[PDB]
Amino acid sequence: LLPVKYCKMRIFSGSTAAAPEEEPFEVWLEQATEIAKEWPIPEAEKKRWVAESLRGPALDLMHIVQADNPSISVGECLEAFKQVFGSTESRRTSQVKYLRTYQQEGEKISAYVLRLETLLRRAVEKRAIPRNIADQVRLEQVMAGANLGNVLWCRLQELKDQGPLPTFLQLMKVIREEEE
Amino acid sequence: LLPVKYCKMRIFSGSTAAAPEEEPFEVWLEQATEIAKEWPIPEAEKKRWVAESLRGPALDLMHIVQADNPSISVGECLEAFKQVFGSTESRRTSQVKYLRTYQQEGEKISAYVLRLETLLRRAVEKRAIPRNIADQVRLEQVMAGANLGNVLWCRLQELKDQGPLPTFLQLMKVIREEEE
Amino acid sequence: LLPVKYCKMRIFSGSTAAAPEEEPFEVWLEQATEIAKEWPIPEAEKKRWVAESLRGPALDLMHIVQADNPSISVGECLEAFKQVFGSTESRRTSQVKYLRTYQQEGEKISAYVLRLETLLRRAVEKRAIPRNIADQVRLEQVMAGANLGNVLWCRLQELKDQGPLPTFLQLMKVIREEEE
Amino acid sequence: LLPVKYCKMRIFSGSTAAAPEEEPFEVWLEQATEIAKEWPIPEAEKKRWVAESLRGPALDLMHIVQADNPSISVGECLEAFKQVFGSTESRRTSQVKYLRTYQQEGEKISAYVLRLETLLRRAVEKRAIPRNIADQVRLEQVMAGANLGNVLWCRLQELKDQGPLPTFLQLMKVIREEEE
Amino acid sequence: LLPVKYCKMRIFSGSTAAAPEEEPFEVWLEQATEIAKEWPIPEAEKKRWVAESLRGPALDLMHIVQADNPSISVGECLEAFKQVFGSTESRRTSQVKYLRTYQQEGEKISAYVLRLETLLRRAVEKRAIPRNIADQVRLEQVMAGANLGNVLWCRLQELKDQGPLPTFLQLMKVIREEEE
Repeated sequence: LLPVKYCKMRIFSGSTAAAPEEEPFEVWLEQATEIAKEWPIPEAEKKRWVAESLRGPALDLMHIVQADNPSISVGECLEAFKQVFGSTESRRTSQVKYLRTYQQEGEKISAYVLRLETLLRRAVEKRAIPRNIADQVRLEQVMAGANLGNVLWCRLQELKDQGPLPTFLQLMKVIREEEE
Repeated sequence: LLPVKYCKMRIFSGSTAAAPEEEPFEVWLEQATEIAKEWPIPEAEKKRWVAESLRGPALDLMHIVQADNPSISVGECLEAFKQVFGSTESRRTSQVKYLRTYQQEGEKISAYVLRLETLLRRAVEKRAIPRNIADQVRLEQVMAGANLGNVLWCRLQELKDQGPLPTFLQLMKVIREEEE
Repeated sequence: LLPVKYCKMRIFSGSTAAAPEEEPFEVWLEQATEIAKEWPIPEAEKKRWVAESLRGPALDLMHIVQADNPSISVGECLEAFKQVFGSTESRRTSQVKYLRTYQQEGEKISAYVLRLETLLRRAVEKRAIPRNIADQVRLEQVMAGANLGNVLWCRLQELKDQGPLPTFLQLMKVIREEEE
Repeated sequence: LLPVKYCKMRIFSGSTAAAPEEEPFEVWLEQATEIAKEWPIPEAEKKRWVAESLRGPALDLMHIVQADNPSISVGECLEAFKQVFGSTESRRTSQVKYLRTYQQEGEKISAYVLRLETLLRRAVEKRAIPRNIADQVRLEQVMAGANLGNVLWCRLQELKDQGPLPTFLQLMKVIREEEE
Repeated sequence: LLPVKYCKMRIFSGSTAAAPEEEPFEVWLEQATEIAKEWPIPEAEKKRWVAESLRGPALDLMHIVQADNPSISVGECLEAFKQVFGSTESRRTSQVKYLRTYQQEGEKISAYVLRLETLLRRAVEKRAIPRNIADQVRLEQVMAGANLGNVLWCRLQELKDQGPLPTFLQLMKVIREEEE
């Protein structure tokens, strides 16, 4: 036979002693929600294919939750996982971490705005930023936090004046022209 | 022709000092009973699929058991594995191990109460605790074994006197709201 | 699409710096003898599937042994592997290692008689014990080897005196009852 | 039970603290562009298999880009990846890196000219070296940067004086005839 | 719905600092020549399955070789790999490297004679040693290069005087019996 390419199931544990093959919880929750919502197979199998992706403390929770209610849906199992493992960030601490992110790692301007944007996305899920200015606070924090050249600095400020508040892909296209 | 998303076998070994990817026995027995009862495959291949999850002392038991009776069923193999490796606990010993279990130096309180809830389920399956007092022995064992940061100590002492005591998911909802 | 469990080939090497993913030779020899004896495929292709389980020094032995004789059987290759890598136990080191093996460090008595039984199979295949008394030397070595009290000793001695010499499974059943 | 030969998905992550399994981005982009262009599967499942090769910061860029515009093509995702992680060399910096690259302590002459040729290809793709003299700057940089042992310096000076100019494989044939 | 066995593709890299999974080149070339000769698919598929076995410097050679001539066959690619990485040794150098090879400072005598026998096969393929004296040079080179002592020295010199000299497997049996 011709060779097989394959992807591992992403495994989650909740353990503080996390292995290199174990993901952070949000990555696993995307896989688990795909199994719950998008796979064609019955919920009596979807319970099992979620459990196969768990080991250690997080697998114990799958047992605890089914012991409390054998009739539970997979979606409601994931609500229990969200309840337990969903992050402890406050509005204050998400805002501080978003504002005190500052190109320290020698990043390109494009790489810095990628890292920053992960925290901005988080802050917008917490509603810690108004969605109607999420683009403005991106420009603000990039212009505060990045070692800009003037030719890009004035181009961002022109877009800020004109009203085309960049989406992340628009801000990237604008950064592409000056960074290349 | 395309990548197949495929899943890790749950390895077991029976050694005290097990490797980081090797499961506790109860989790392995759940996999092995699925191979025994549920898979469509012929029984000569069921033995193969059981044995290819074993390593070290547990694989040696499979060899011993097969050598004394080549005609043995996979069900009677798993009865031998239960009879060797299965948990030995009783009413008094399970209550003691539960009540003796305190918060370890590296544990966050939310992780400790999750670990502790597994021990409570163990004790309830041994009929060592009546389910109708499980909430009491949660709050009390948490308060006896963990440090509670003074502010959560007051909140759990309030809840202990409140009347309607927390279920585990609600207790975690509270404990996460103090982990922030 | 739907995931299923993959089973990794058990690679062997004979290297002194053995990797965690490399089995001890006896485990590999079971896999290789299965490929030799049980697989339906032609012997030229059996040589290939045996070779794909080897790397480093043990793969070089496959090349050396084929270079001496291209017509060689897989069985004769495995005789060369047994010669080179199989353990050098004598009828006096097997007996001493067996008889010197006590229960240790607070092992479960069941886990001890399992550990002990692996050495008794080693000694019986060396014919370093008469097969017709293997159960006798097992009972005696357990009674000498396991630190004990209570009726367990009395029950084993009763079975020894009565004449119903236990199989390993019957011995294990009795040991669990007094271990719990 | 017959084994299939398998090939692992080359994972990428974009962290500067990269793990030993993770490729440089240029190799990952060759896999990702195969998925985008060649595989017969619909774009939703193409996006899934591209994303399933990612871990950490690179996966965060995929999530950001899909959230910022769900209508985006796979090719447009890869354009975002090219911008963020693709190396921004210049005619100045590439010429410097090429000419600066001398033979390390451990490199044999063939291993050195192989490493060196990768940097020459890099520089030629930026038009930093005219293709019609690429071979000239190869032989010259070999002589400038190699610690050619005694008679190798004499032989390479005769080869710089050859007349017609070697392609890389012809230069390798010559170097390998000397190498002992 | 079927669980499956997996064999790892033998990755090669050509770095002198080779990682623990990575083969010596001659073993990789045996895999790549299987892909070139024996697999039924077109040359475009063959090129891909060869490239997906390569990592680091050796993958860069595959890019260089294809970029010079996209019309190249996989057979001609493997000739370029043989030329760059495949060993070139003369009769003088193969004789010297066999004779200069002593027991390594932490090595066992049994591992040494197996390591040494690989170098004898190498030297016989260069026609650097006549096959009809290979046994003589095995005993002499073991005795010259190993930290021998005790009745092993006596038994080996006895075997040198015996008339018909050991085969490799018989010499290993003797050295293993003294290893105990």
